[PDB]
Amino acid sequence: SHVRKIIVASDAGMGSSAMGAGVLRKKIQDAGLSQISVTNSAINNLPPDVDLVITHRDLTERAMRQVPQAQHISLTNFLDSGLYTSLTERLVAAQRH
Repeated sequence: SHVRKIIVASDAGMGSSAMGAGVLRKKIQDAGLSQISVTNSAINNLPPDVDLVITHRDLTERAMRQVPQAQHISLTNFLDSGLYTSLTERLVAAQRH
């Protein structure tokens, strides 16, 4: 049971989800974590095997519901680089640990 799956979800999963996914994905690849996979999809579609779910706070309630047993991270803004940076550092820390 290793956390390696990160998926971003949204209302339609065809807008903000695309950018969130790309940035996170790039950082993960840069960190040499080829073992971690990144994809995006609509909220209505989230595999129960997902370990990490990243969505906008306005829809985090929904994702939690589908899988309240999963780990959810809430965002505030689409380009909130500060939050993205913090989250990335954290995941890296959790990866080693």
